[PDB]
Amino acid sequence: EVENTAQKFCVKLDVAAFKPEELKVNLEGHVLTIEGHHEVKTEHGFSKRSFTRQFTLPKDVDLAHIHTVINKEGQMTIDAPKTGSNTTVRALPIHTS
Amino acid sequence: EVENTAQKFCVKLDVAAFKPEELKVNLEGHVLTIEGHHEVKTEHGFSKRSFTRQFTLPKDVDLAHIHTVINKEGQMTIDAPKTGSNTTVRALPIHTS
Amino acid sequence: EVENTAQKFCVKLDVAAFKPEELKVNLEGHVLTIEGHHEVKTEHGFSKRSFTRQFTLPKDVDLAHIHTVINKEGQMTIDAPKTGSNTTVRALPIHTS
Amino acid sequence: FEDMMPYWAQRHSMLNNFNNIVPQQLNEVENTAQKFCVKLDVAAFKPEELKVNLEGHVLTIEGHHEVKTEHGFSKRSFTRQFTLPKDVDLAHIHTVINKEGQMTIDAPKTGSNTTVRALPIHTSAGHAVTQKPSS
Amino acid sequence: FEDMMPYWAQRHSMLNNFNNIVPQQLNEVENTAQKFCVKLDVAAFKPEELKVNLEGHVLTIEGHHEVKTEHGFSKRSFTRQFTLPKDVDLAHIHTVINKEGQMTIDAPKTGSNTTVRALPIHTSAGHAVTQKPSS
Amino acid sequence: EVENTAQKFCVKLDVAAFKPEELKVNLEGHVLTIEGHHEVKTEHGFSKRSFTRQFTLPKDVDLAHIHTVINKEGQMTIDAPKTGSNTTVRALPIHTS
Amino acid sequence: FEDMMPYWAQRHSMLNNFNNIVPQQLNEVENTAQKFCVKLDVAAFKPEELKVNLEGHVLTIEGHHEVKTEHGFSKRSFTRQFTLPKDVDLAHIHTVINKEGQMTIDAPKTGSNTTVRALPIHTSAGHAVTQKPSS
Amino acid sequence: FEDMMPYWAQRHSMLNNFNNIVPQQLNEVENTAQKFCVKLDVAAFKPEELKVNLEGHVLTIEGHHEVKTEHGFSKRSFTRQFTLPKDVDLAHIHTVINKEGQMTIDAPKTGSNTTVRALPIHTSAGHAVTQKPSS
Amino acid sequence: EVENTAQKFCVKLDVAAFKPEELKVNLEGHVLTIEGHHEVKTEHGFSKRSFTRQFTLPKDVDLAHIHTVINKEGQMTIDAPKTGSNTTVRALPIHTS
Amino acid sequence: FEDMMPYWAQRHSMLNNFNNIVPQQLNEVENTAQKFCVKLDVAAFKPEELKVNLEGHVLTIEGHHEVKTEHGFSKRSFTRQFTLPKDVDLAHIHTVINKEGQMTIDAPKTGSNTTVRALPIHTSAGHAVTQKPSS
Amino acid sequence: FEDMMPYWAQRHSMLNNFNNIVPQQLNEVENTAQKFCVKLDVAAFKPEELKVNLEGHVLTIEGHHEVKTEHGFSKRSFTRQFTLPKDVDLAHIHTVINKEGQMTIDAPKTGSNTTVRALPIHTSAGHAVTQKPSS
Amino acid sequence: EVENTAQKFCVKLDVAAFKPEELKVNLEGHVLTIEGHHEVKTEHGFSKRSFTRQFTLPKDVDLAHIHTVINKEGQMTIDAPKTGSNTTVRALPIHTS
Amino acid sequence: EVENTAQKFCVKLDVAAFKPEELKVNLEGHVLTIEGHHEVKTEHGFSKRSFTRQFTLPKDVDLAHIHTVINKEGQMTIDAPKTGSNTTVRALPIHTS
Amino acid sequence: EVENTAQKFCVKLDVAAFKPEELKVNLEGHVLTIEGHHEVKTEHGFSKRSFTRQFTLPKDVDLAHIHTVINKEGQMTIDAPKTGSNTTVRALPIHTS
Amino acid sequence: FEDMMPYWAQRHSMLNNFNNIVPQQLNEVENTAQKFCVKLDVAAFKPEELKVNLEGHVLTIEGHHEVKTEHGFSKRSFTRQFTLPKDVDLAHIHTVINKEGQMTIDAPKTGSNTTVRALPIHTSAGHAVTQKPSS
Amino acid sequence: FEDMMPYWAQRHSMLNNFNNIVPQQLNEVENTAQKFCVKLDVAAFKPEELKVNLEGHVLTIEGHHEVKTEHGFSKRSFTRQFTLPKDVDLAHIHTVINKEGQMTIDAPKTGSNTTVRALPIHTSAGHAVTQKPSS
Amino acid sequence: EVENTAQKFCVKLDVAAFKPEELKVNLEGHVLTIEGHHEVKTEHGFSKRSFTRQFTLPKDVDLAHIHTVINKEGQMTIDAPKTGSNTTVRALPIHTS
Repeated sequence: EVENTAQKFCVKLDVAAFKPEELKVNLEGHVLTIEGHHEVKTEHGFSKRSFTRQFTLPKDVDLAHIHTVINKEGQMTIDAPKTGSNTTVRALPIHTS
Repeated sequence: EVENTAQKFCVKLDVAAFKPEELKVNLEGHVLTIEGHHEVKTEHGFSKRSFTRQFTLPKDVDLAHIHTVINKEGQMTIDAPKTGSNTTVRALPIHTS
Repeated sequence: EVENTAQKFCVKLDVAAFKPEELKVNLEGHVLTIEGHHEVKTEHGFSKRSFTRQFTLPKDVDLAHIHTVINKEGQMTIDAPKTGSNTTVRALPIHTS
Repeated sequence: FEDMMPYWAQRHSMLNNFNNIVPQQLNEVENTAQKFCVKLDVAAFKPEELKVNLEGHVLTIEGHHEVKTEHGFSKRSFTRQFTLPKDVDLAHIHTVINKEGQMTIDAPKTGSNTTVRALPIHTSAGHAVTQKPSS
Repeated sequence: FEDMMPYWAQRHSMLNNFNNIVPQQLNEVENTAQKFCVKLDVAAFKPEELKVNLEGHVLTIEGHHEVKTEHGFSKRSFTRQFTLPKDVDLAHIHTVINKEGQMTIDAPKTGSNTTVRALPIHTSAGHAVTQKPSS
Repeated sequence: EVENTAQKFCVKLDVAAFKPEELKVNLEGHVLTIEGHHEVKTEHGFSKRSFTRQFTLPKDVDLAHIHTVINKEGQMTIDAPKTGSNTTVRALPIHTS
Repeated sequence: FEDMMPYWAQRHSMLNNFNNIVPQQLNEVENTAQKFCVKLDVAAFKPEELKVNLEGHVLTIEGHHEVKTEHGFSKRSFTRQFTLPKDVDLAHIHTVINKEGQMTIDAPKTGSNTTVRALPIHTSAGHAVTQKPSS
Repeated sequence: FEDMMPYWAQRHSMLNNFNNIVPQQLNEVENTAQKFCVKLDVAAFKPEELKVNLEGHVLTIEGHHEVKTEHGFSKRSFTRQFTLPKDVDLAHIHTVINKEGQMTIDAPKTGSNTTVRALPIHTSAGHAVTQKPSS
Repeated sequence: EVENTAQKFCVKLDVAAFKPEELKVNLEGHVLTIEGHHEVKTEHGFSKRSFTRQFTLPKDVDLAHIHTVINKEGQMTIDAPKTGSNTTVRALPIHTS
Repeated sequence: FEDMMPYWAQRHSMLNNFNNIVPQQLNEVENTAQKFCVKLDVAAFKPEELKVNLEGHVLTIEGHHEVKTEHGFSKRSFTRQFTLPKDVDLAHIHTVINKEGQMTIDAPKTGSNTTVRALPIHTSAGHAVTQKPSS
Repeated sequence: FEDMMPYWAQRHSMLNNFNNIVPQQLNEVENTAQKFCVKLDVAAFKPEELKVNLEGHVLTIEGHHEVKTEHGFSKRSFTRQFTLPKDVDLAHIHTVINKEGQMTIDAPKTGSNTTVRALPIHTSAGHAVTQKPSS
Repeated sequence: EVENTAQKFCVKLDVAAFKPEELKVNLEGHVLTIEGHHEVKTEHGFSKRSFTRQFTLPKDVDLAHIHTVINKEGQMTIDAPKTGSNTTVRALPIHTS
Repeated sequence: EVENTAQKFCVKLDVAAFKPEELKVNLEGHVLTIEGHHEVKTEHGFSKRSFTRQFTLPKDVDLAHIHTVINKEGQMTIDAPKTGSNTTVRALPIHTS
Repeated sequence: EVENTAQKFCVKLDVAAFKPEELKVNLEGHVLTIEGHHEVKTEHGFSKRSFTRQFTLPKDVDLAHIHTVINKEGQMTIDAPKTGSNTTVRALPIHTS
Repeated sequence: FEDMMPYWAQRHSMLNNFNNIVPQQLNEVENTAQKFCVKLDVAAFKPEELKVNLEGHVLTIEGHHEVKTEHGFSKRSFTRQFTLPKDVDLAHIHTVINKEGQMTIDAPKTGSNTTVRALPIHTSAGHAVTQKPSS
Repeated sequence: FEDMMPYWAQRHSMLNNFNNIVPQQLNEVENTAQKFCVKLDVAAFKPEELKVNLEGHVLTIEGHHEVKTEHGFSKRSFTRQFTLPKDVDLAHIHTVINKEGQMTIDAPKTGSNTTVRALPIHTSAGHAVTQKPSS
Repeated sequence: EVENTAQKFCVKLDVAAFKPEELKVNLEGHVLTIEGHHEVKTEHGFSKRSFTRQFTLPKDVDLAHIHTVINKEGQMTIDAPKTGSNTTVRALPIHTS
């Protein structure tokens, strides 16, 4: 499950278990790869954690404008608007009687 | 369920529980978002209420002409005519024998 | 059920219960609205009657030529010929042997 | 006997006809020394669509109905009101709709009293079970 | 969630048990300045089986139930009565049974009045349609 | 549900809600009837409770030997052995190796 | 009786209506010498969607709900909080939701104590089996 | 993997075997400075059949089971009791039964406190919904 | 499951968890009842164990000859030969060519 | 609404009850300057079972009903008669049975005349088609 | 015998034929000292489509029929009228349509009187049940 | 529906509308007939009421012992015990612990 | 049923019951209407007969060339050739061996 | 359809159209035959009516006791009690409280 | 309309009733200057069961019917005869039975002649096809 | 024997063949002292399609047949006429069509008379039932 | 059934019963009509024979080239080649080894 509106392409993954500098995000044309590697010595030995998440973004997506952001909560979100639509927030004024 | 005639695009939501200045209406291209937030201290603590309503208006709709109006009854209605049709009220004269 | 021939668009509603000056007919593009309101004081209080009839005329109909007529019997009929056909009554002569 | 159906079944015929709204009836209000009758022809309305209220001696009957045609609609409303006389016993007022679809609001005057009220037991939202008379 | 059934469904278990008859409840009668509540556990009875009556200020709750076993039967009855205080508004008395099967007779005192009565519209014998509250 | 072994006929009913002296047990041939009546004045009026339980005992049952007993717990149990079998408790001695 | 369904069944009607969020209720908080009641109308929420927490004497009720329409959504949230009085026995606090969808948090004061706690036995994640009362 | 069934499924085998009653276990009671654990093998009992109670510091575990054979039956019971130390926080006591059928009553001592209680929301009679932990 | 041959009626129950003197075996005509009760004080309180096993022996069984025996292994076995057959062990001599 | 059936459907209940025979009714005969009403409760009889006759000014209502039980039967009869006043217009007399099963014989006096008679068109034996009123 | 159908069944054949409208018949009006007969061939009309009225001594027979073809229609009407002689007993006038579809309005003169009227019992709108003759 | 136990044959009919002296009960072997006739002059003429109820009692019933009784409530009940069973009411004494 | 060949559009109705001068034939574009009205005083009052037959001719039909003819037999026939085909009768000569 | 209770055998036929002296009833063992013949000269000739009704009475019926009676209404009824049951009318006395 | 069946369908009811044999009818023989009508009610007989013969001026109508009950039968017969007047045209005599089951023998007198005879074409044994009138 | 069908079954073969119209037959008219026979081969026509008429001594046989092919039709007609001699008894003339499809009009001369006429009983429009001869 | 090859349109009808000069063949565009009328006085009166055969030839057929020929055998055949194909008989020479 990924956010694939006609407007934009958004992907939310939790990566809280991994530290920001341990993560790698790569792009090979329309192929998005998110990798993670952990390595801490335990009391009696060591512990390792690894993951690789891969997405194939549709041809509609404008690849030049990709932003990858990890918030305070630890979760990483990747968003990229499709070619054609203008990513502009517009507040509508509220009128009464 | 939303009013989606070839003539116009109309949406009626009840927001009577929320005060007008607490509501926020935003537009991000063809994406319409209506948010609400309440926050009143109870006798023994506090009470919160929240909602987020999102619509995706079809490409037929003319986005420049969007009006958001909350009446005396408390219900908010959002209407926007589609590109092509002229929003004009025309009273027809009634003839007898 | 409405008369929708390729020739014309006709609508017959009975409105005998309502007086002619109490009725309102409006046009908003291809949307036809017929409203009625009655208000007479009864012996012990008052009586009210209300109705709203709405039609969506197809794009074939020529909106400039709409006629609304209430006859002696009390029934209202709304007719409008479609764009393309000539509304002309033509009596054909009857020949014998 | 094919036409064994609810009284409002034939209201789909009347999409364009607007005389079906509660018409004035023969002897609508009957005011005797015994009771205070109000008879209305609500045959165009489901019981679910009607509202009967009592604010003091003011009795209000209300009704609303909406149909959807292919591309349009057909709305129908009414609001009948009656101010009941001071001598009417407000406690024993009783509304009924027979299978023909004629509403009749029966409220007896203070003198001729039944003494007992058959209290309707409300079940779920908008539903109640009344005592059925037995021989 | 399998047990989405009427509250009286499990009364077939109780053929021999006779404690299911309306037991005395915690805070059965609640008498405030606002209202006069009566709460009963009628969970052993169908709403169709109960009778609620009001003769003056005397309120009576009645109930009867009969089952048929192979060769015998199991009858169960009750008759609860309450004399309502003079300050209670007899007109606005209102009985309800929730989905748990707890009857609650609510009758507000004369002071704190709602002013309007939602009159139940009686349909067929022993049935009525009430106004459902809307937002 | 009643205990109907070839050995005996037993019936257990809870009557804890009723006091012992309020209960009546009658026999009319093979027909057993258990009645109960309660009558206590409430604070605001009175409360009544009533029940009638009827059983039809099969022809196997020896009607002369019927015992009705209500224990400390409040539950009443009616037992009657069938004609043919001897109601005798016999403890079997336990042997080891 | 067709409407024998969960209380949240009719929440699909309310996609646009936002009054269904727990409204303020008549006699919401009941503070007697016996207990400390809190009654809320959570009828717009599945029990699975609600959270009830207790940090010291601070009691928090929380709820979240998301629907998906064809191309949009409809989110609804609340966060009710109550600070319980010092004399309330925190151990015996007990939350219930009846079939109508009314949550009621019952916590008795230290004096009037039941002495025994019916400990809920947790089965699988987010499920528990409680002792059902028997006669 | 065929044997994906409840832990009590194989109790029909044990009609004649009466060792299945909660046996004494390895390290049954674990009393650390952190918590007070009690672990029992209740694998012969449905969660519906067990009762866990707390009267003061006295904790009682109870269980009952009845089967019907063609012409006879097979009853099985137990009553385990534990008096919890004074330093145990009675409020946070928490009972669980894993899919193997091992009950474990966890009650932490006053010092090491979690501060928040995840209050179980009781739904219908004998059922409750707990907060499921999320990452 | 019980051993019900035309020859005899045998029942094997494990009672190893219970001590021999704690068990009770009773006979009420054709009804066999086996009860057990344990009661030992734990370190922190007490532990109880209880069971009741009931059998209905068919009318073929000769009730006078019932033997209840608990072996070294702890399991109790109840056997009783039916009326008609002689419970006699007879060793058959083995002949060769 | 399950009980959408003919009024005589529940007469199978009354095999032993013999009060269902047309009882005397409240305001049975109504004699105004306008009309001469006769109202009877024929709910125990099919319309096919009733006979209405007029010999001069003498009006006779008759009814007969037979059921077959396993080995016996249950007969029920009545014969009501009314002599109409001289001033009643015998031509316009009109009998109806509503869906509740209440017969009402309406015959207006000579003065207040409708002038037109809606003649019933007889189809097959014992059947006729009347003019249905239209708006 | 395949053609066991209503008399109007074959009217679908006659979309273009317009002689089927009640034609003048052999001995249409029969005026004897006994009765006053009127016989019409209404075979092109359902009984539901016909109207028979009586205003004083003026008798009117009316009929209307509409069919829908693919894109057009076929309307058919008539209006027959007869002024009955002064000596005809207006009370006993009786209209029938046999299975062939021939209407016959029978009204006997004052002298030769039957004395009793078999009053048609009206059931639902536009339906009535008449007394069937028995031997 | 009639009460047809192996013990007795009972029939309850409501006859409250009829006065006791207006009713007739006849027996023709195993055939029971209950007739009723009312005849009161109305204000404008007269009113009549009639009924005939017939039962066929099974051969088990002892016809000599038939009793017909109309109570205060107006309802008539006909009971007759079958040949074989003794119609004797026997109160069972209630014992406690 | 109407004669609708690619060649022509023909309609035969019997109108023998009506006199020629009583009939009216009208054309409103592609809509053909045939009306009839009779009115003769009977011996005892009067008799009326009425009919209205309506056809919608397809767009292929050439409306300028419509002929309505009532023969000696009384039946009226309306024919009109479609635009494209030449309405010409051509006798073919018959040759032998 | 004939009345065939275990008590009696009854047959009701309408013979009102025939005069009593024109009818013939015969018995040939268990076979019952009812014949009728009418013969009256009409104004222009004559009219005849004939019927023959035959019944086969079961072997239970006591043939010696057969009675054929035609009442004032014209209908003939044939009744005969079966061998075993006593045809005796017995009025039961009605008791009150 | 359920009773769309042959006129003789209900003769199975009349096994014991013997009035159904052609009864004398109102105006049975009609002797005008135009024709000589004979009308009979043969509703108890199939057309296949009737015989109509003409020996000189002597006209004979005959009929026979046999049913089989379980162990018995029910025979029914008639023999009606009429001597036609000398002035009746014997060639044009014509017998018909309408759907009600009323036979009518129509034979016009010599003066008023139709001139043409519609000769019935005999098909198979006991069957013929007549000219159906057309407009 | 597969060809057990009506004689006109094979007329669909003859769409283009027009010799099937009643051909002149061997000994078509047979005029003896006994009778006056006319034999025709009408095998191309259903009995329903033929007409036999008699105007005085002039006998006319007529026939018409229409088929519809995909886009065309095939009409076929005939009109045979015979003037019967003065000595032929016009009353006893009798037309038959055997299963081969050969019509034969038999009319005996005045001398050799049968004396009795078996009158055909007309049932429904265009149908009649004749007396079948029996041994 | 008619011969409708892509090559030609042929129709064979037997008309042997009719004489050649009695037949009429007409063409109204693509509609072919073949009529026949016979009229000979019989010995006792007269005999008539009539037929009308109608065909609708497809638009492929070349109407200018229609030939109607009645042979010695009496049968009439109508043939007309379609527009496009050349009606030419061509004998192919036969070669051997």
